[PDB]
Amino acid sequence: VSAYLSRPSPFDLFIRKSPTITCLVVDLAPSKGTVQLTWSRASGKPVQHSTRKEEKQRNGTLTVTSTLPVGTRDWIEGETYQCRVTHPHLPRALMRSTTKTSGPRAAPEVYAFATPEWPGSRDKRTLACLIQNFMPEDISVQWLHNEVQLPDARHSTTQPRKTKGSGFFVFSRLEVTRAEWEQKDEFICRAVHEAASPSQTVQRAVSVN
Amino acid sequence: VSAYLSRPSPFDLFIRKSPTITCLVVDLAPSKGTVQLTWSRASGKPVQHSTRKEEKQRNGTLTVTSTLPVGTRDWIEGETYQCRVTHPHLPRALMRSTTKTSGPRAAPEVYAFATPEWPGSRDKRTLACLIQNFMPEDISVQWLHNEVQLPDARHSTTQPRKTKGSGFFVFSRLEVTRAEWEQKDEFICRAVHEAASPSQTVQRAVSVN
Ligand SMILES: *[C@@H]1O[C@H](CO)[C@@H](O[C@@H]2O[C@H](CO)[C@@H](O[C@@H]3O[C@H](CO[C@H]4O[C@H](CO)[C@@H](O)[C@H](O)[C@@H]4O)[C@@H](O)[C@H](O[C@H]4O[C@H](CO)[C@@H](O)[C@H](O)[C@@H]4O)[C@@H]3O)[C@H](O)[C@H]2NC(C)=O)[C@H](O)[C@H]1NC(C)=O
Ligand SMILES: *[C@@H]1O[C@H](CO)[C@@H](O[C@@H]2O[C@H](CO)[C@@H](O[C@@H]3O[C@H](CO[C@H]4O[C@H](CO)[C@@H](O)[C@H](O)[C@@H]4O)[C@@H](O)[C@H](O[C@H]4O[C@H](CO)[C@@H](O)[C@H](O)[C@@H]4O)[C@@H]3O)[C@H](O)[C@H]2NC(C)=O)[C@H](O)[C@H]1NC(C)=O
Repeated sequence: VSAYLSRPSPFDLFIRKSPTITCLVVDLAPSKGTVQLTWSRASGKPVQHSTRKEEKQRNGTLTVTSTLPVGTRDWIEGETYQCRVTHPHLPRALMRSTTKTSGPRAAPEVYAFATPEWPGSRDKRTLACLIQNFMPEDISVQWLHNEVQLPDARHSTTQPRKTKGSGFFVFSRLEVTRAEWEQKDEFICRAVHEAASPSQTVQRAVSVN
Repeated sequence: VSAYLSRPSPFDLFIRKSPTITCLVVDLAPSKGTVQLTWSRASGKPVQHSTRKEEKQRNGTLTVTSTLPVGTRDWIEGETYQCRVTHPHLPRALMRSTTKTSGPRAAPEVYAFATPEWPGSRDKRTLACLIQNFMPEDISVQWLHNEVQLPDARHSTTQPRKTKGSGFFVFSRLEVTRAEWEQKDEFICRAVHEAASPSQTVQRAVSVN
């Protein structure tokens, strides 16, 4: 029986200003009892109503995830949120807590690229974004075009991996069509990160030329 | 407990022409008694002598691995190798099999990029490589300078993800130093793939400039 507690996405925190936290509970061998997920703050202030979802998996195990809406100001000013997990036939109560980092920070470096022509695909182009040397690993990536954010499904971002020096890197990939760049030849890759200043974002544009 | 069985890397398979497979056994509860890893083929032909290895991790976990060398021709022609795992404290043994993935083939497209100078850090640059539109997902990636292969610890390659089409993509990152590019400002990103004509390889060169 595992219990994980994740922090809000930077996008939800700093752009949409509606953060949430998710308490994920994985139970290898469940008795199908009533696992209770109670939320609480360190200050004693009340918590908003949380969503809950249970799902049986193919490998014979139940996952319970509860998502708790959190206040923007509250998180940014350093509130500690706790997920208490309880089950009748379980030795003790698992307790996971989360809060905004007070350890080392580093803004990300962003670099945007556009692939050259490849024989037999002159209408297609792949744009790629390197984002590196940032910490913590919490980061959100968006692609913009005509000053407008494209749907998330359009692009693909890799999992945060450690760099050799310090911090993390991720790559983001976005396929684009001739129509797009001929309409306007400028695509922005934007990273959202708490260590970034002054507004928690760092973005870079690239063109197909 | 959980067991994993990998396939041979394209490099070992096609370039060194001495492929091996590994049966990894992760034991979260190190109990007394020797764990058994027995090898076999689907055809029922003799397997070569394998290598057993044991080591305890920092998180109180035991890691036992057995590596079996396999034949080049044998693997390509579609042999299935098999690893039967037997722990002292378990009734039914765990079995894992591996074999050459079979589907349509596609050659990889390689693209290689160099970052511009980031404020402050002038004595180093990051090189990026995008390798996309290939299948199956198996692919080796290596960096070279002066026709000399750099150590694997120097670069970092992401796990193969699905593209919007029908192929897979992978990124690879390598930090270089001022002493290296001033000696010879050219770096090769080389990918080894089954469908990579003409000699199982595709590469592309890049410069810091
Ligand atoms: C039967 O099958 C189910 C799934 O079908 C298995 O359930 C999975 O269990 C694993 C671990 O037991 C879960 O993995 C954990 O995910 C956490 C959340 O992060 C993931 O999800 C977010 C967003 O969804 C992604 O952004 C992120 O990249 C991850 O993919 C991680 O936090 C967990 O730990 C990892 O991160 C921490 C740092 O916080 C590290 O310290 C850890 O080392 C580790 O890297 C972990 O990865 C997984 O989510 C479960 N899947 C589902 C669908 O719920 C059962 O375990 C399996 N049963 C058996 C017996 O095998
Ligand atoms: C205590 O700490 C140890 C490490 O010190 C942890 O051991 C690791 O456990 C995880 C989970 O089993 C292992 O991760 C698995 O890796 C497999 C592939 O191995 C890669 O890395 C090795 C390098 O040793 C390479 O040789 C290999 O080629 C790979 O690059 C994956 O196959 C496993 O599953 C993943 O892939 C499959 C696809 O087939 C997916 O289905 C899965 O979803 C998943 O993505 C898995 O990721 C890891 O290998 C172990 N490390 C070591 C050093 O042995 C213990 O787990 C940890 N204890 C606890 C309780 O967490």
